[PDB]
Amino acid sequence: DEAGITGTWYNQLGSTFIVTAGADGALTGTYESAVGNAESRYVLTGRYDSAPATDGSGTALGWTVAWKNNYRNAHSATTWSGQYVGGAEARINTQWLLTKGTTEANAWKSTLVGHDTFTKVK
Amino acid sequence: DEAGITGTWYNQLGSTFIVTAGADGALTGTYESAVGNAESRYVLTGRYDSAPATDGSGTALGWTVAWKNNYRNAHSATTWSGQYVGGAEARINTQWLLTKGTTEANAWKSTLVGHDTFTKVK
Amino acid sequence: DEAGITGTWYNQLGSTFIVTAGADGALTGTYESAVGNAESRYVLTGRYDSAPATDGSGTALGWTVAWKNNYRNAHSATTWSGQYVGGAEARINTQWLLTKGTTEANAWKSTLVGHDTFTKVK
Amino acid sequence: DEAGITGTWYNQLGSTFIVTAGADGALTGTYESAVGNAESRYVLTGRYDSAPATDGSGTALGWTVAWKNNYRNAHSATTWSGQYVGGAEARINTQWLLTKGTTEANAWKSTLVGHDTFTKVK
Repeated sequence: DEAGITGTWYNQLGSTFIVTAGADGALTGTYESAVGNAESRYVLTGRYDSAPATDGSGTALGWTVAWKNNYRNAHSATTWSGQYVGGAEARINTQWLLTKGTTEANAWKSTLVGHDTFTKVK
Repeated sequence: DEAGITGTWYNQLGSTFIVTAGADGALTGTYESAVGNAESRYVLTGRYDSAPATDGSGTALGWTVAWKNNYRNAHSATTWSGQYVGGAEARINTQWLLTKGTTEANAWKSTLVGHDTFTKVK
Repeated sequence: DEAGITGTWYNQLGSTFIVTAGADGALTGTYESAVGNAESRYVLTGRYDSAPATDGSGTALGWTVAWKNNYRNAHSATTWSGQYVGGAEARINTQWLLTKGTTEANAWKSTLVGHDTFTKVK
Repeated sequence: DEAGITGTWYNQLGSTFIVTAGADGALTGTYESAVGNAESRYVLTGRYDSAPATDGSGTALGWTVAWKNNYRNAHSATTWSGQYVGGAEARINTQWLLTKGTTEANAWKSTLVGHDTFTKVK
């Protein structure tokens, strides 16, 4: 699904996920969040299953953004874990974990959890 | 925390996380899981906050492993999201999401969640 | 939101959530899952914020089902954590954790995570 | 495990979980959090598997606290999902989801995720 995954994707929040899937299982690109302490593009890297099952199952993948770029630093990182589902209306369905750097006293509230669905349109 | 993070880490399960932190915020290395449908090393990539807060807060980071290598393919990917906490007994405290490729009918049970703590010894 | 929450709700999977919100913050009712190792209704109990903010924010709530009834026992429990959002198309948006009873060796894979959205129609 | 679960438990944060397990699978009691926007005791309710497997597996359970009592209202609810593990050093190992009531604009950051381990001492 190298060609299926490679390109520009948009989630329900209007964030933009620009990704290249490599033959070797690599994901590289940029992420622009429509929400939160973020502006412009941030580097992302990740991995995907480059030899998925042929039984109609989705293709497992994940990637990370650390929320530091030349404009801002939100001292946090989000990882999206999900699967790519091919077809006429292709989707990447994910769950994510956003961890902020905290003191030990505040570590219990370090991590947000959510879910993003990415499509090729929007 | 380039030097602080770079090296070999072990979690509570006895898994081995070998990572290089780049000056640019990159994480690269390999992961060997002591449990599950895995053998030998798997490629990982991720990101960390290369300019963390100086108020005693941890350093946010995350990384991904897709569970395909030359030995096995478990048609799944795990993302760890966490923070590095420096000091005499340095730790990387994480939460993770493991997504398996599934049919649409089974998508509701696609994702496991857990928590791993990594230390420099063990 | 006692009256707002009380009633029959359906999620994206076609599961049926029948709930009574008490004046005291209690949730009681039954859950019928359209998927998984389940049949018929299971007891649920939970809590909601009975004096929510008046700034347009949702109403926080949660509930638990242990997957044992007179028909089956799936040796597991799901907790839904979310908020009720009132209005013409009322919704309860949730994230959930499903823990299975496991041996210590398998504890790392004990917990599934997902997200369900409940509406008054469907 | 009615007798095994019933009693007073403490987590790693120093929070106090006082619970009665009913013959029917009910959990009732109070929770006092050592951290966050909380003081004194809050009502909890939940469910557990009252007929667990006899193969050495843990006992699945979950419970909810809405963070409103006579002292404070943090417009949020936490659900703990986990398993009870009996023996000389009994434990309840959990993962939790804390949802705050939010506006629709802030719904993406409504939910914290964490993990608490409860023991009979501490």
